[PDB]
Amino acid sequence: AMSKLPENFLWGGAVAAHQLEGGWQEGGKGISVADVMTAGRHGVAREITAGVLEGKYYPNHEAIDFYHHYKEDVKLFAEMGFKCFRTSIAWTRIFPKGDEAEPNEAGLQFYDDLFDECLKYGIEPVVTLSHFELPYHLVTEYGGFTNRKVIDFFVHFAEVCFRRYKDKVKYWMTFNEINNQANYQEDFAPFTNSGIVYKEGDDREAIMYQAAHYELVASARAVKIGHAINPNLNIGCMVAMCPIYPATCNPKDILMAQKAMQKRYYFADVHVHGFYPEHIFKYWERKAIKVDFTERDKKDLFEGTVDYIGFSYYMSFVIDAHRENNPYYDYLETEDLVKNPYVKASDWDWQIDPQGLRYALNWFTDMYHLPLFIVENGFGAIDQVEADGMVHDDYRIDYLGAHIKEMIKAVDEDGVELMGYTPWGCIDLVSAGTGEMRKRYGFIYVDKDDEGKGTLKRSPKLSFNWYKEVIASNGDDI
Repeated sequence: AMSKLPENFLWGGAVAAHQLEGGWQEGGKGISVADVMTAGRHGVAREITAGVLEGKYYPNHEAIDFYHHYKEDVKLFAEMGFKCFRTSIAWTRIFPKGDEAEPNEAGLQFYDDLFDECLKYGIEPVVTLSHFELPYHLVTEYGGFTNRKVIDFFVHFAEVCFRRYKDKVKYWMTFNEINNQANYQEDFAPFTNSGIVYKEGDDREAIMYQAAHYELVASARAVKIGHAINPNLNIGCMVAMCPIYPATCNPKDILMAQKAMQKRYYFADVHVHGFYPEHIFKYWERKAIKVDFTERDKKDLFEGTVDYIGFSYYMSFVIDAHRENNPYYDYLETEDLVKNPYVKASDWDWQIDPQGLRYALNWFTDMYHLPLFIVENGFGAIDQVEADGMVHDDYRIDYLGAHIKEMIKAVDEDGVELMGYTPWGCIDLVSAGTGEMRKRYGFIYVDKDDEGKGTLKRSPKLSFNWYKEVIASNGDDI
């Protein structure tokens, strides 16, 4: 009487350092890109300031103070019975500026301490190396990942981590949601993925492709050094998977969707196959995009392919061919997408499409034939604390449950290889897109609001014991 998922299935929860740690200057930690992004809300972008200003509010400076409370928080993960815990190693804790010859021992010791605590409860760390938090010094001094020299800085950082934690961390990924910057029309993705600050007159698209290239090379180099240090390390990529559906069976919509997925997911082709799709090269030729791309990069990419594909899944998109003056079927994430009339959406307009997770699992499997890891899934919503002192987040339970059902079908009916599942923001943390506390994801409520007020007390939500039971039954009872 076995369950539909494997016994060793990696149930857990996922966060990122800059979103929860706080202690932004503790232990000599340097200023990161997250440290110069002000709070926003749905409809208003976060302000990216030229540094830490006096009149501005930076929610990531303090976040939820996990840096100090992690022992208590990890205890809560263990109560739910996490098999793993996904977080990032704050680049700026190890290399405050990014270009130092030696790593920061206080920073390395903190993660030794964090990882040890997880392992005390049998929780396997899962580590993302870059998660929207590169050293701001790299942005100002080198222009972020628009500079080839930054590749080496990243690989040095990676090597240091691989060496330090080679016997503590089994599962690694290189660049969080590396493909977000396919949307180069807005400032968020290029800043957070790549430390790109645009000036007037910039060819935003060309710059993005150059930075993406350097990151793909850096990823490949990091895969090679990690495996050289310990061949048993599982090192994956991380892509934001938003399936793009054609609006209708009009052949033009069909081609738009195919070409859009090509543009949004070519990163995965490079991570997995070790070379660029020819359609990318043709596109660059057409747009007169020039990329510094050497024979050595070519070799590195081919030799540094990943062991597995980590991905986030929250929603699906729809595209059509309505946009005029688009004879080459270019993809603009901010203009070509339309709403799906067959689904509901969150209060932040994120479409709710659990079945799309099954499509995504199959798409990755059919294209790449690698094991997969759902390393983010979540429902960001306003929570209210009931009279009983608990959030009765049945809406969050319903969302997660619906996706778990589909992922189990993908394993059980479709045969996809799925390593595990870590819901995003398992403890309430500072949101990425908007920098909000009110957009809550957690099984654990944290008392901190968007004016920075609150005790920071942790309290289990209704979803807390729900998920505990999910894990205990290995998904048999949802």
